Amino acid sequence: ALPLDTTWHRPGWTIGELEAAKAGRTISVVLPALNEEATIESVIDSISPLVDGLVDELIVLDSGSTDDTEIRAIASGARVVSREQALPEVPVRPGKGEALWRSLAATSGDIVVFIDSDLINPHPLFVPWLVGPLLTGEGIQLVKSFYRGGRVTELVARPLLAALRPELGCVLQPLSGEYAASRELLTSLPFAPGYGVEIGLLIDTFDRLGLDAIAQVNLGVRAHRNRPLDELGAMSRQVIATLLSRCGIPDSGVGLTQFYTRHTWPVSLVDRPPMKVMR
Amino acid sequence: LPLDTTWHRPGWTIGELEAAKAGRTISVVLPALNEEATIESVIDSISPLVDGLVDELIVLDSGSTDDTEIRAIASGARVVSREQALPEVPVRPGKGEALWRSLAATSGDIVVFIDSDLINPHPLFVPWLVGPLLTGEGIQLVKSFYRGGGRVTELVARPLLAALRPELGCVLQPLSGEYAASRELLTSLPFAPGYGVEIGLLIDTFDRLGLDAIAQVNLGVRAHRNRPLDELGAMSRQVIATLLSRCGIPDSGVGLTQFLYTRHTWPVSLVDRPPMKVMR
Repeated sequence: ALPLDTTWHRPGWTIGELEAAKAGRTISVVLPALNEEATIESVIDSISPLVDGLVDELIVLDSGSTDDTEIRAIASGARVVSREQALPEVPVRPGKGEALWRSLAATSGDIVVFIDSDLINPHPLFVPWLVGPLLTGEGIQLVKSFYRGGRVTELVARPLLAALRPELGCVLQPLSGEYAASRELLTSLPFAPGYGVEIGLLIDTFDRLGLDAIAQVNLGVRAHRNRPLDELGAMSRQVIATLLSRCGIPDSGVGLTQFYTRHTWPVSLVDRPPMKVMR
Repeated sequence: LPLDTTWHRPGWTIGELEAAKAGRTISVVLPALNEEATIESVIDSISPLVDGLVDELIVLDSGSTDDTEIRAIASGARVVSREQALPEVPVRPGKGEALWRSLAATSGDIVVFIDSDLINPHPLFVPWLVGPLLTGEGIQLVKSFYRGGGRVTELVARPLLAALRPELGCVLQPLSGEYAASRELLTSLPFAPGYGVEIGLLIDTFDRLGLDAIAQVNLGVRAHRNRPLDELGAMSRQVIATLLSRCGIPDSGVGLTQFLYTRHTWPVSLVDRPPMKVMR
């Protein structure tokens, strides 16, 4: 009923069937983490039984955590890669997008899966449900997830998409941190800084390959640490900055100011280049 | 701040303000669509100013189907429907439409707008707003700020303004439903449809008169009917549409679609009403 390949109910494929359809292709799973000690262990544990089987590689991309994120991740048997270790030749910039970009240099899988580490009790079939359309179907190179309340999603991302890219209006969770894509697509696209990375990869994939290369899959219900409104303001600002860039609209580059005292949050207009150029 | 900003409770008294009017009249307009639960409290906070500082107080009924009108009448307020405000012109849906038509239903040199979904508003709202207009000079538009917490404001309006109109970054509540302005300014500006009217009047006033003509005043704390996220999504879409329009950016005109799992599409409008002057 939608111009977008959409799996509404729990996918039929089994872990056995999916591993067969791989056909020589490898699968890397990346968990981006910045101070996520309370939830990181549950996330890793839900994925690690797939290692050496369906999943060939599982790493945690530590974005400079100061809490017990690393030591707990190690204690769960996961390989922990810092931003520095992922790409030592290049100095580190702040932001989520930076970590996700660098993670491409720390993995070698033909298919890369991204899962947020702030998930509260994630289902162990998340990764299989994501690589589904990539392994079975053809033409698909990007699989987004949807669930369930996403204030930035429902008030900023989706209304802005409706205004400037109405073709992507059928995407339920454009800012979803849970998605999978081929290395071919990811290393060919630029990576938006900060929280712009999700909405940036979506629009850029659409512009390059059209809706036919994009699929979305239901993962049920999601629970995560709900953030204070001020953090969401900065997050929203970066989403707007990235989205405007992809639509040929000049952004002021001026960070969002909040007041009763004044503080200004950083915003970045600088994308990282496609990972291919770092060959 | 480069914007005339009153941070603490204004010093003026009802007596002083009423004096500084100098022949000028003041109209207060309450736009209302199904607000029976809160309309009475709002009117009551203003009605003691009637025949004094406030010369005119009307409720602009935007087609309410509940007991909004009868409760408003029982509170001594004049109730004007969209049809009655301007009978020559057929009625369009939306808040902006009502606010536009209200200019034809009032005769004050200064027009004050107050949302009727306020939960127990302070009775000094109207005096605190007409302050900079009556005493100071150069000011023709006074916005309010206060204290959820303005989810559409903090996630959509203010970040979008920072991106496309950073000069207006000093406005704390650009989507504030509580503001006052001169009839000259209001009748000279176009009116954005739906919930776009607030952000539209701000940017249009800025473009025409600059920051010097705009002031903002602290009103303390505000409480109003908290709406479901789906309504705010549609609200955000209209705010975006209006804001993009004022920045020379083509809007798709496609309404926001939501999947709650069935599909429903909310209306969006790119059609402004012309300045009220053209209806002279």
